[PDB]
Amino acid sequence: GGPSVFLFPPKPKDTLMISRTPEVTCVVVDVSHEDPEVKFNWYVDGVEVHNAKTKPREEQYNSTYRVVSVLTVLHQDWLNGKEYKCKVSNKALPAPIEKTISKAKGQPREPQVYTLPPSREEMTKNQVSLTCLVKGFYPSDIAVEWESNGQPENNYKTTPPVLDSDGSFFLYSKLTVDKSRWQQGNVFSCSVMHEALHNHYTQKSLSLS
Amino acid sequence: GGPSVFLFPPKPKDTLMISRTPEVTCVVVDVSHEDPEVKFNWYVDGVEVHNAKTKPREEQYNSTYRVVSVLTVLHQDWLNGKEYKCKVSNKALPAPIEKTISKAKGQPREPQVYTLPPSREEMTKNQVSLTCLVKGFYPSDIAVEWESNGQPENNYKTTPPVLDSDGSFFLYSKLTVDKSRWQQGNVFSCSVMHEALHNHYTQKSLSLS
Ligand SMILES: *[C@@H]1O[C@H](CO[C@@H]2O[C@@H](C)[C@@H](O)[C@@H](O)[C@@H]2O)[C@@H](O[C@@H]2O[C@H](CO)[C@@H](O[C@@H]3O[C@H](CO[C@H]4O[C@H](CO)[C@@H](O)[C@H](O)[C@@H]4O[C@@H]4O[C@H](CO)[C@@H](O[C@@H]5O[C@H](CO)[C@H](O)[C@H](O)[C@H]5O)[C@H](O)[C@H]4NC(C)=O)[C@@H](O)[C@H](O[C@H]4O[C@H](CO)[C@@H](O)[C@H](O)[C@@H]4O[C@@H]4O[C@H](CO)[C@@H](O)[C@H](O)[C@H]4NC(C)=O)[C@@H]3O)[C@H](O)[C@H]2NC(C)=O)[C@H](O)[C@H]1NC(C)=O
Ligand SMILES: *[C@@H]1O[C@H](CO[C@@H]2O[C@@H](C)[C@@H](O)[C@@H](O)[C@@H]2O)[C@@H](O[C@@H]2O[C@H](CO)[C@@H](O[C@@H]3O[C@H](CO[C@H]4O[C@H](CO)[C@@H](O)[C@H](O)[C@@H]4O[C@@H]4O[C@H](CO)[C@@H](O)[C@H](O)[C@H]4NC(C)=O)[C@@H](O)[C@H](O[C@H]4O[C@H](CO)[C@@H](O)[C@H](O)[C@@H]4O[C@@H]4O[C@H](CO)[C@@H](O)[C@H](O)[C@H]4NC(C)=O)[C@@H]3O)[C@H](O)[C@H]2NC(C)=O)[C@H](O)[C@H]1NC(C)=O
Repeated sequence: GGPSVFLFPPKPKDTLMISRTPEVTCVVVDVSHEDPEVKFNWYVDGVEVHNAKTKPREEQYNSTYRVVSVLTVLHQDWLNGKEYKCKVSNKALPAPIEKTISKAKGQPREPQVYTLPPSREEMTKNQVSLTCLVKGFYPSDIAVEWESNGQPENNYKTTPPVLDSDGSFFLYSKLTVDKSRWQQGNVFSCSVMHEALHNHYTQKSLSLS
Repeated sequence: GGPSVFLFPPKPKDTLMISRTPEVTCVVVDVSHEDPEVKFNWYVDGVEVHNAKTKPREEQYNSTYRVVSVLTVLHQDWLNGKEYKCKVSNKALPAPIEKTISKAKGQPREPQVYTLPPSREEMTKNQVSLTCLVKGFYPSDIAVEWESNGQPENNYKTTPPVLDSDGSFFLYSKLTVDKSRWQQGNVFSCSVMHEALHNHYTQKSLSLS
């Protein structure tokens, strides 16, 4: 086992907002001292591209090198399902290692977003759970956040996406708030970003009624 | 190179029900045709034990073999946190490989179980989502099922456990039913099995209210 290669996608948010900078990152670890030269070749749908930004090798504490190449992707290319190939050549290798990444193949499907209030039986407790259910989406690349009054609500966790029986995905996000904030009629909102949403955004709010 | 070893815990349900048979599983992959024969030794807190069963092997489509030992464990041994060690010996591998596993450590904490009805917004669809929020539990080993009129309801998916900010875990389980069944006022219940519950079991009901 000479070097190993890991190829990382853009963050889901980066491909959905034109203001952001989506990237694919090709990382090569366990490059030896005896064969330290690394060459990257990058292909987009199998055609070679020359605009990647490759950093100089960095020696790790375990006396091997780590080398990183970063390819900027166009938002619409990623969303049109183009395939990104990183080919890594090194003299310790019997053959160059190739890795490919893309958005998961399939027709995109819009997330249905539903907000659910706390159970009345949780209403004895000091802190209470506000739920956002996001279902029927494809592919599973998605981002979820909570706000109240224009401001990020930081006490939330989101489940990974889960493959549903019809082939789409779902998840839940849980915001935890002090009981009293919920009593006071505060409006909380769950926001979702996904390629199949109009403007890649929807928001759903939830309040005591 | 040679074979490599992966050691797997019992299913949560199996350890919590005395009628069930919990098993620790030692899976050996990359076993070649040229070097075929694998030995297993098994240990429970260092004391060698002798109850253990090798499965008939599988030929993988990469032309390597997949060999499996299965050790039956006592429910209370697993729950009291005893260590299970799998020592794999293959004389075309530099030395014997040992792997060890046990229950996650720390004070078990009781799950809080809340059922949530479908969103008002969801009530215009043909199928609706019944939600069971299970939070505050430790360790993350748990089982969740659904029933109606003492009969299993099978069209559900449960998220993996998620680490909450207090070091406990939560998850959600989603049952999908025909809106018809829901509107007619059928009772549905979410069953939860976890070591910290009395009798390792609780159920919460959900009907049109
Ligand atoms: C020598 O040391 C080096 C360096 O390590 C460092 O130094 C040593 C001495 C120690 O101090 C050590 O602690 C230090 O870290 C060792 O190098 C490591 O080698 C291992 C393998 O041996 C690598 O393991 C893989 O890791 C992947 C995840 O890596 C990320 O997350 C970890 C922590 O969780 C980080 O440490 C990494 O840096 C990676 O972090 C990610 O980096 C991306 C690129 O920068 C980020 O994306 C970019 O981020 C920016 C902003 O941040 C933008 O957003 C960009 O647009 C964006 O692209 C990303 O944000 C960041 N994430 C996080 C969370 O930080 C694992 O994915 C991978 O698992 C796969 O492979 C396994 C087999 O190898 C397999 O078992 C797994 O199942 C998994 O398989 C994949 O599964 C999916 C399906 O689910 C499939 O899609 C894939 O096909 C499939 N892949 C397969 C089959 O290959 C590995 O575990 C490790 O990353 C690496 N470290 C570093 C730092 O590079 C080296 O091992 C040592 N050597 C020896 C001999 O000791
Ligand atoms: C030749 O073929 C075989 C088999 O081929 C495979 O299957 C067939 C049918 C085809 O579809 C193929 O396309 C497919 O490739 C290959 O053998 C595979 O080899 C890899 C390693 O190279 C193994 O990966 C490990 O997997 C375990 C988890 O595996 C479970 O889940 C899999 C589904 O995701 C499932 O396939 C497995 O069978 C297994 O399933 C469980 O099995 C038990 C008993 O049957 C059962 O009770 C469970 O219910 C069941 N569970 C589920 C969910 O299904 C994974 O844990 C390993 O990850 C660790 O190690 C990695 C390094 O390899 C590392 O990157 C990870 O981070 C992780 O590391 C650990 O992390 C923990 C926790 O964080 C930490 O404490 C530790 O420090 C750390 N430990 C270590 C040791 O590092 C790992 O990924 C495959 O299981 C295996 N496939 C099968 C079917 O057995 C073989 O590679 C091929 N060979 C060649 C040369 O090509």
